[PDB]
Order: sequence, then structure tokens, then C-alpha cells
Amino acid sequence: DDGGVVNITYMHRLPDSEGMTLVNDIVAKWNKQHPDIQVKATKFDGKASDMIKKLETDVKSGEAPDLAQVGYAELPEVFTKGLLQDVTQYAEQYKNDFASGPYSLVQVGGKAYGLPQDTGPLVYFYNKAEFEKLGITEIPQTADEFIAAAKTAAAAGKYIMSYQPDEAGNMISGLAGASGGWYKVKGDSWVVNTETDGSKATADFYQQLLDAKAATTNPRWDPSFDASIKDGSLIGTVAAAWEAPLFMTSSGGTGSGEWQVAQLGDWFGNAGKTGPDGGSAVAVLKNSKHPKEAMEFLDWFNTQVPDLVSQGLVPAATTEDAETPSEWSTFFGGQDIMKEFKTANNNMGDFTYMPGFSAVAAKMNETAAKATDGSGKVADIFSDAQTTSVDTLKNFGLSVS
Ligand SMILES: CC(=O)N[C@H]1[C@H](O[C@H]2[C@@H](O)[C@@H](CO)O[C@@H](O[C@H]3[C@H](O)[C@@H](O)[C@H](O)O[C@@H]3CO)[C@@H]2O)O[C@H](CO)[C@@H](O)[C@@H]1O[C@@H]1O[C@H](CO)[C@H](O)[C@H](O)[C@H]1O
Ligand code: NA
Ligand code: NA
Ligand SMILES: [Zn+2]
Ligand SMILES: [Zn+2]
Repeated sequence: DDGGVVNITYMHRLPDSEGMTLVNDIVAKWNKQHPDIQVKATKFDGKASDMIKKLETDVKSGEAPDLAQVGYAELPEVFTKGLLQDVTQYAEQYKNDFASGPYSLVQVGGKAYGLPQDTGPLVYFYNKAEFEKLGITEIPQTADEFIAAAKTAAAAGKYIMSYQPDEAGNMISGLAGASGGWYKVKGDSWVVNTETDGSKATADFYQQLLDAKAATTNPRWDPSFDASIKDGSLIGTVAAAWEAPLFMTSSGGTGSGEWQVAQLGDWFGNAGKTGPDGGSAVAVLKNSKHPKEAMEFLDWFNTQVPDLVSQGLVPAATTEDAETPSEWSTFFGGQDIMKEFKTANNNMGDFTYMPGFSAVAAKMNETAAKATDGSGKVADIFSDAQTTSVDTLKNFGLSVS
């Protein structure tokens, strides 16, 4: 057996914002109960896309943590780079605590590499009061009706959509992906087609909005995005469900009591489905000496539903129902928004991510930015994604048909 005290490290990229139950306060509850398995949790200091790059460096140097947050979209990539540890025999014991979909997303070739933590269905946030002032009395359900409403809003200096060039690889991929995968293994080779009917419909929607100067073009993570919420100009947008508390904080309180969550309309060729934008597992890394206890702790951590919800997560756990915090329902006009998140999750399309998708997302963002001043077309996001996807697979030494 192990010695009396096993020490585990967990690196995460949860927000830990004001109002949230901090990861360290969650882990402190574990540590008090379990002197036998002590956990040191740290938040990655850096932007999200740099985390798996640090993990790569640290695995090689022998400085890696036992446990690390790894997006579902990132897992095939870090697996292919040899950064993970097969923990199938441990995952199997905790399987029943988690939804089957998310659980399948910690697997590669029927081997499990950690446990699922949250999901990222796309939804629509809007200020119902401001919609009413503009005469928009229903969420438009077709792209054409939405675009018409958006032009009405824009003429009034309001915007019912944002175009987020720094999120094209996550949000726009998810919107296009709602109606069909881009990546499939066909035996000895990958087959790539990022130019699906969904990609085309998604491009057309944003193109018409941008041409009409009827969507904001501020990068999501820039202060200019927050300012557009605070100043009342951005009154509607697609958002990943985990954005809720982030968006609330970014608003400064503007529109509190008037915001609502709706399912995505049929704006993206999505035909009643939504798609994933982020969502993460926590994986056990290659040279962790204590995979059993890492997974023991992880199962506990990933089933602390209310605490995870406080971080904005839509938990993968099925051990208890997630409930909308009182502060959130108050901001969102009394709405039980978690119910909308659950509906969205249940209507979210499956989407395989090729190993190396980080390069695809990088290219998507670069090309997306060209569309903001009309130097590029929105459709080029997807034609470039096609080429970068094929190139990246080949760079990994993988066969492409
Ligand atoms: C899918 C994901 O991990 N989303 C993150 C989100 O990540 C994007 C942002 O960091 C933007 C900032 O510009 O960068 C994007 O990466 C780009 C990068 O900007 C380019 O320079 C480079 O060339 O390409 C990359 C793409 O490879 C990131 O993708 O960041 C937000 C805010 O920090 C995160 O919240 C979000 O992750 C989700 O966080 C939730 C907690 O708030 C949950 O953990 C959820 O599961 C995560 O998916
Ligand atoms: Na073949
Ligand atoms: Na291009
Ligand atoms: Zn114990
Ligand atoms: Zn051990």
C-alpha cells in the first residue's frame, strides 16, 4: 500500500471570480476529511489556450500536476502527444456518477483518461425589456426573420448579436457543428470536411449581420465587450452556458432583472439542435504516481454540484440536480436558467474533435478577425479550417483520406 499521506496536485482553469465558491475552498473540505489524500489545487496563471502548452512542457520536465483540466476538444490532442495516463480501471468505478455522453468524451479507443466535469451547450442571452422597446415580441426563429430584427435594432444603435472573432474556434465551430461533425475516422485514415451545410448556413448568418453592421465585433475577452453590455448597446448574443456568471459580472449589473436565456433559434442550419462550445474533463497526466487517489478525489470534486454551478459550470455529474443560484435567477428576471441549460445540453449535437484542433481553432480566429472590417469573408473561416485540419493531422503523422 501507499504511505499514510498521498499528495495530489490539481491544476485547473476555473474562473474563481467574486461571488463564486473558490476551488480552494471546495478542496479544503476534502483535505479536512482526508489527511490520507492531500490535494493542492492551483489556478493556471495564463490564458486558456496556453494551459495545454504548459502541461506539455511540464510533463516533459517532470513538473506536471497529477490532475489537470483538459477540454473535451483538447483531449485527443494531449492524448496524441502522450501526456495522459490510462485510468480505465478507476474511471469504471465512477462511471455511474456521470452522464453517459460526457463520460464517453474522456475515452480514446475505449480507454479512459480522467473524468468529465462540465458541458458547454450554446444558448441565447437577451434583454427582454430592450427587445420589447424595439417591438421584437418573440425570439425570431428563422435566420431571415432574425436578420430583419437585427437590422431594426442596429438602426436604433442596439445589437441583438455579437460576432466574437477571438471565439470563432470554439463558438463558431460549435454552431456549425450542431448539425453535423467535421471529423471522422474511416479505418486507416481521417476524413475531414469543415464545409458542411451547417458551416455554410453559419457563415451566411454572420456574413449578413456583418454586412448590415448589425452585430458587435468586439473580441469577447476584451474590455470593449464588457463595455457594450454595461452601456446597454449589446442586448442579445449567443453564449456558452458556462458564461452566465461571467456575463453577469461583465454587465456591472446593467439590465439586471430583464435578461433571459432562450434556446438557439434555427439560425445556423442547426435544425433544432445546439452544439458544444468548450466543456471540460479533468485528466490524469502521464507520470502521476497516484492515479487511484487522484481519481478518488476527482470523483468527489466533480460531484460537488452546487459548488461547481457557482463557477458557472453545467455539471456532467448526475448525482443530484443542478439548481439555479438565487443571484442568477434575480439577474435573469426570475428565470430558472439552469433548466434552459439542461434542455440545451439534451439537444446538443455530438462532435468529434481531431487531434490538433488547437491549430484549427487558432486559424479560425485569425481568419474570423479578417471579416470584421470586410477584408475577409465569414465563409473563409471554414475553408481555412479545412486546410489547417488536414495539414495538422499530417503534421501529427496521421493519415488523411
Ligand atoms: C474552449 C475553451 O477552452 N474556452 C475557454 C476560453 O478560451 C479562449 C480564450 O482564452 C481566447 C482569448 O483570446 O483565446 C482562445 O484561444 C485562442 C487564442 O486567443 C489565440 O491567440 C490562438 O492563436 O488560438 C487559440 C485557440 O487555439 C481560447 O480558446 O477562455 C475562457 C475565458 O478564460 C474560458 O472560460 C473558456 O473555457 C471554459 O471555461 C469554463 C469556466 O469558466 C469551463 O471550464 C469550460 O469547460 C471551459 O471550456
Ligand atoms: Na482508407
Ligand atoms: Na483564408
Ligand atoms: Zn480519507
Ligand atoms: Zn497511490
